[PDB]
Amino acid sequence: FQGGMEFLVKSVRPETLKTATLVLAVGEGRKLGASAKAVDDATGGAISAVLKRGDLAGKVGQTLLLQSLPNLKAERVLLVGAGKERELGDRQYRKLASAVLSTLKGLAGADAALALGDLAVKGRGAHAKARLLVETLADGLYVFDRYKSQKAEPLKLKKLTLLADKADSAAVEQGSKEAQAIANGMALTRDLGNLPPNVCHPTFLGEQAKGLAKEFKSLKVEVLDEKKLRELGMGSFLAVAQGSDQPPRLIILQYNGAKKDQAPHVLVGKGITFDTGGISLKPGLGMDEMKFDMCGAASVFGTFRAVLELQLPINLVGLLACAENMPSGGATRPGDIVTTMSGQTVEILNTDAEGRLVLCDALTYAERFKPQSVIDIATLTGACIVALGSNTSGLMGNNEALVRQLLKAGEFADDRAWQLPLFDEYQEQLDSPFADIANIGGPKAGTITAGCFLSRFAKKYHWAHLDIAGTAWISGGKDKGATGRPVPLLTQYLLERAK
Amino acid sequence: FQGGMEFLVKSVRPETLKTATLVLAVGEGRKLGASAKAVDDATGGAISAVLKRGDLAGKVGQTLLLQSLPNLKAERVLLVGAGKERELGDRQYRKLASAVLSTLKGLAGADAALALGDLAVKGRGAHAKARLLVETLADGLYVFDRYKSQKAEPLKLKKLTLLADKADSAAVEQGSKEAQAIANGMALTRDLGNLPPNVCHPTFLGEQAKGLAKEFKSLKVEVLDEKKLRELGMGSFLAVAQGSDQPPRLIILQYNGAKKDQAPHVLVGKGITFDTGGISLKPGLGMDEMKFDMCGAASVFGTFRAVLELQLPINLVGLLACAENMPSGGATRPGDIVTTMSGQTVEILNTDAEGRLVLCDALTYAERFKPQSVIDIATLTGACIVALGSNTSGLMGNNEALVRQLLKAGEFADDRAWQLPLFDEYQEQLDSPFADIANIGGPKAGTITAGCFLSRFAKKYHWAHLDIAGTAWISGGKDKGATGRPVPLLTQYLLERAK
Amino acid sequence: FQGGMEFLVKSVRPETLKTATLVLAVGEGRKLGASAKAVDDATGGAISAVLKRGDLAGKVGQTLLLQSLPNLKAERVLLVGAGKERELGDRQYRKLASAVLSTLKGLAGADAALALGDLAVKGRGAHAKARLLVETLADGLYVFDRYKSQKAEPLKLKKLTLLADKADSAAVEQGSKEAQAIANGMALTRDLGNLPPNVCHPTFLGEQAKGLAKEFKSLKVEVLDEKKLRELGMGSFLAVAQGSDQPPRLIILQYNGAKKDQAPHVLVGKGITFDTGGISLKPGLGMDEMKFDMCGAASVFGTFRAVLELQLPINLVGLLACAENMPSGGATRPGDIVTTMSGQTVEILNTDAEGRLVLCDALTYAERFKPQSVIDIATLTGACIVALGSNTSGLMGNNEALVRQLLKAGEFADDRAWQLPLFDEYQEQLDSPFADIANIGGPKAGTITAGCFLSRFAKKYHWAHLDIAGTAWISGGKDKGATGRPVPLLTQYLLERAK
Ligand SMILES: CC(C)C[C@H](NC(=O)[C@@H](O)[C@H](N)Cc1ccccc1)C(=O)O
Ligand SMILES: CC(C)C[C@H](NC(=O)[C@@H](O)[C@H](N)Cc1ccccc1)C(=O)O
Ligand SMILES: CC(C)C[C@H](NC(=O)[C@@H](O)[C@H](N)Cc1ccccc1)C(=O)O
Ligand SMILES: [Mn+2]
Ligand SMILES: [Mn+2]
Ligand SMILES: [Mn+2]
Ligand SMILES: [Mn+2]
Ligand SMILES: [Mn+2]
Ligand SMILES: [Mn+2]
Repeated sequence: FQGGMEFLVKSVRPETLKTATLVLAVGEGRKLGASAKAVDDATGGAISAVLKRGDLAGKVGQTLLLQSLPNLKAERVLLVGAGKERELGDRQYRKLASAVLSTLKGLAGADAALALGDLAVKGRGAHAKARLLVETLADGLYVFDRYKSQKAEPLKLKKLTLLADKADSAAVEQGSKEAQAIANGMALTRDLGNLPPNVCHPTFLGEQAKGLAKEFKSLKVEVLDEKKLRELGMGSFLAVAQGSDQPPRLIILQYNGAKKDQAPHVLVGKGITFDTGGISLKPGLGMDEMKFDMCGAASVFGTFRAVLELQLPINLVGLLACAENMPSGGATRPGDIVTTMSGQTVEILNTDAEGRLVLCDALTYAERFKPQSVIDIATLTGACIVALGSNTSGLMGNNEALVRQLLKAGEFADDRAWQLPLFDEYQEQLDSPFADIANIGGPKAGTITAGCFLSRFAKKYHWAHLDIAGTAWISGGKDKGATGRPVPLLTQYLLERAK
Repeated sequence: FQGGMEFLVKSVRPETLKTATLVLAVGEGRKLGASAKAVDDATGGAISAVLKRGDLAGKVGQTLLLQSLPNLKAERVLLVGAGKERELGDRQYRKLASAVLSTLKGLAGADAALALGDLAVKGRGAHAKARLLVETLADGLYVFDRYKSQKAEPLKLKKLTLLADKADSAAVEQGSKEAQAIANGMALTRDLGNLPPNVCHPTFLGEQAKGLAKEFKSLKVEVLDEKKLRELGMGSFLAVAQGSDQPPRLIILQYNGAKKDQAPHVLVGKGITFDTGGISLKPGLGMDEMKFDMCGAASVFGTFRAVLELQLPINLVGLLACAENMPSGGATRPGDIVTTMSGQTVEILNTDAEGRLVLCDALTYAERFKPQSVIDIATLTGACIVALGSNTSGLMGNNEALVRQLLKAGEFADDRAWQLPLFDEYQEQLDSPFADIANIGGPKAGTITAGCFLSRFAKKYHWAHLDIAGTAWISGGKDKGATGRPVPLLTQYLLERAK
Repeated sequence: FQGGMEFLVKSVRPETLKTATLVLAVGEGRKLGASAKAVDDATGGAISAVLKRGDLAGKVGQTLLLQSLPNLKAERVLLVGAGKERELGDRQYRKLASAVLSTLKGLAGADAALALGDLAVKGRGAHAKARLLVETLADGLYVFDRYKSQKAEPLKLKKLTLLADKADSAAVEQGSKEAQAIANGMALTRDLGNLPPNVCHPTFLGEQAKGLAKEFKSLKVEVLDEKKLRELGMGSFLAVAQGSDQPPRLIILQYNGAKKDQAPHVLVGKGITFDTGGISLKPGLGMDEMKFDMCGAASVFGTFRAVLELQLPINLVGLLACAENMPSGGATRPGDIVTTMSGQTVEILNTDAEGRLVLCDALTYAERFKPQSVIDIATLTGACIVALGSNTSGLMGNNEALVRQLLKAGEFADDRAWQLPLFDEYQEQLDSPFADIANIGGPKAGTITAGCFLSRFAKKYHWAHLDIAGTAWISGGKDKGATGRPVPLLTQYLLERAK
């Protein structure tokens, strides 16, 4: 998705700014903040006169669109309700921004100017509000129509101006710049997740990574095929892949924005391009949504895309463990025992617990980078949706400082996670009479035991695990599709590590 | 269960103490701590001579039983392995204690003396180790054989002596005293949970509370019947009860150990004496375990029993909301709408979400006590077992300080909980087109939305919610039955509030 | 729901009419019909000037709201898109009307004037368009908030004026009058369906019928209790009811608008106020929607309400067979054999096929009225949703002319049905080795065999059967609730019979 929206920050007077649409906030009770009052005064009270008619109650997201008003250079004035509180929460601020965007998308105006600086958002200053506002606007422009014969009508809206006080403009510009890069990374993530699995297979993802290296000269890419995986001894990764006609790929992304002495941060992504379950076959209902089972790997693409645009001074490694999980006459069977890269043997009791089998070999591979943090991202357990639903990612890890850094990043990004414990008592659920580890722990604590399985391959470094099974996509309705989460959390984490 | 084990703390020399069995720890490699070395020296090296034969590797919990040794007044010497580490974890310490207890139960000795003061446990001093050791021993003596025609053979073991240094003896005695009271409360809790539902119905629990008031003059009890519930307007509590022939009971326990000016702590317990699911009937498999669905209420009994024995200087209120959930020609139907005590209307979409319907009316009732904390305890969601398994209780609440106090208490007691978030975004899952609240939130985030439902009745005070669906009992095997959790967490919380 | 919207038909010029909001249609390409052109000319081209800006593409249902325009007496002008075709279909016309209504509901205007006479709708003249438009508007005003503590904000909109040419005004007024009565009947139907089953039980429906007789002196009501049903020998009706604490009711409505020599039309409605399935218990998931299992009976209420308002010259009888289907220690069992009123014995193989057991006794009862048509209406089979979905009712009968009359009525009302065959070959699926009829026919042709069962009680008159299991309510989402169908079909059928 080409994006291309221009976001500008300006400190000019709203009431003399030439624009197709000037956007103003209105509180409940027809109450007017400083910017809206100044525009109203410029029109001679035309805005307060309309509001007195009572059509706009001022609840968050309600709108009233006015045409040409006296003495303004704005062709239209859009009023958006901001509720009755002095301070909006994050959800309300996003809802207001989305309501503005939805109106602007349907207009023929080529630009709009947002005079929303008077809004207050709990716990967020100028930079933090700009981060949320611009990310919501930019990501709200995302369109996936690759396989529609009838394409979307192109938007007339090509430019958005954020009006800010001179004292705040530098922070608003910084927030906008960071949010745009995050949303650009989100768009790549969403594209890859949304692509169907007959197109987006492991080989395709390897070519996508080579494409990203053509676009960004600071990125180096290596794509390893099944011969190299066998050379490296990644027996559990290969066990997942062997049932499919599609070969697996381990994609290595490397970006060196800091000095050679700075240890890298490693992102490990689950790239299961389609998960049938294998011989442990899934039910048919909703199985199409397993095209999103590579969204962990896609979020590594997207985080790299944001970091490469921002040119952050950090050293970053991405490992995308990509395979397709299929039934066949040569597929892995329940009860197979394999030897992982690490040398630990694994009894594969259920071939639908396959993401942890490609991830564990990638976690062993990650040791060579002498990393200062390793984060894996995976659409890993249905149990995580039972535990935390569709709006909060599960988070687990072996280092409290890293876990806290990721939680803090998710809070700032409003792309939240929540820690679940890896108490040693859970580990015995993975005991196998036949191997070093079983790949399932039974019906109890499923998100945790999956994290426990992964932890056995991450003991040599500081590691965390994001289970995005609930947050990586929307299952149904008009908005079915990949979300791009957790690119905002991950990019925020890296922004903080880059300071 | 009458208990009756005598726990004594003494500071005498182990090698001259008259006892049926002297218990000593042995490390891996036949290594001997200070107490064991002193006993060995007293026997002229008889213990190190035996250990040299190699039968006891010294792994945690392994045992070797010796008879009469030279120059000792101990009739027997029990060696128990303590592993290879300088410091045991909590799990290892419990395992060692249980191994000792299992051996002693099978001997004809009338007492045993534990010379285990040399063991180190990570993060635990004398008092904290005594708390864990004595609770494990005392609770390990629990027996439920009420309906067995062949009763357990009575134990010969009637006395346990803990040997401690003079400088540690006061802390060991304090820990022992507190642990015994906790285990006594646990025994009452376990008895009530284990009793079958044709015996332990709401009326029976009301009589149990009157029995507890006869035993403890500091306790006052009121038992409210269905006429009083209707007078109070508890429409959702009554909706759960109406399908059953057994009438409901709201049991009120009050203990005033502090001055009248000290606001009380309120414990609210789910007392569903059997949960068939109602019209939303449960499957038959394992449904017998729903006799444990009153374990939340039973843990309020048990916590009171511990507090009453210890005479803690706190003001404590217990509210046990007791009903039986049955199908019948007059039972509540899916789609019924009722008015709670609070005035909020609830659409009962699923009659198997019944615990929250008796709890919410009890939470409204709790307002009259002007409490400084309100904790409800409930075997509330199967989703909590998916999220946190059988060993960690789910914890939710509306006050961060209270939540942290409960987590800290569970850590100290080794009866741990884990917080799940009540983010406002989850609340919309309870939206009903027909009432103020629906009683279910769907397949996503089931433990959280149950907590969200309860939170709507707890806004007037500091409140937390413990979902013990996984921790309140053991489902199968030789040890099937109620655990008594979370009496240790709750009593520890109150001990800390009483300082 | 009190309704109360005033619908007026006027033939005045739109451009001089005083109104809070004047509504005009705009075609794709900014094309203007006669009324819209006349208003535009009155403003000096202000409307075409705005449209030239391009914000309103003119797709069906899109809107653009203007404030005060030059030389108009309308405070606001609402433009609504009408698409690119010369003629709208029924669905498009409804969508346009709903879009207008949704906008008007959010404005503070006390009235609105619709200048939509220039719209063409395929196959519909002035009267038929008014029927669809006014029914959509009036039914779109329905609100059910009985058990919400926070009530809906009252609408400012209290009056809608339909502008029509003088030559069309009589037909528009007639269509409006009929549509308002249909929507008023729909509102009663929807209220009863939406009421929860602990409130809306058979006794309650009997009192509702007495209430309707207080409002309409032309209506006579008799309510028969279980003693009378037993006297009449309705063994299958009583078999359904016996498991519940709620007694059954047979409600008889009689309206004599024609001469005594005119044979009556009889409407028979399934009034199962809640369907648990009985001993053949339903699964828990979605079972709350069985509060809509009395929507057949509710549609008889609603059709009577429309006929009574219109004072149609017909003789009409309503039979509401009302019971609650519950499990209990006295409930009917699978394998029970009962004797129906007709004397035919029925083997009740499945207690969840209960609607046909109350209907068949009511169909025998209907014989006494010497009817010229008998129509039963029932939320009868899940198979009907498999066959015809949620938008088309299933229709079956023993008389081709009656079936065709009902199909024609559903087409005119845009509340369509579709015939399924009652070929004699299907009848053998109801053979029982033990009784005259089994109450189920197995997994094949479930909607048809239910109709076949009913047909065995309707041989003495011209009879049809509407299976509204899919059309009587909306299952989920924001708009969950009763629809009021098939009141429009039934009232249209009676309007045609009254000519
Ligand atoms: C076999 C089980 C122990 C593990 C299993 N996990 C998987 O199948 C993963 O590979 C799935 N990719 C997890 C998943 C399933 C449905 C929706 C979102 C995410 C699961 O059922 O969660
Ligand atoms: C209907 C659902 C929203 C809620 C439902 N909860 C219940 O049935 C509770 O009343 C049960 N007492 C919860 C439970 C079930 C099995 C094992 C332990 C605990 C559940 O399935 O968890
Ligand atoms: C037992 C079967 C032969 C008949 C059975 N019918 C019923 O249960 C009716 O009483 C139901 N009221 C039919 C129904 C079910 C679900 C949604 C809408 C309507 C059915 O399953 O359709
Ligand atoms: Mn899988
Ligand atoms: Mn998977
Ligand atoms: Mn239940
Ligand atoms: Mn329960
Ligand atoms: Mn049924
Ligand atoms: Mn039914």
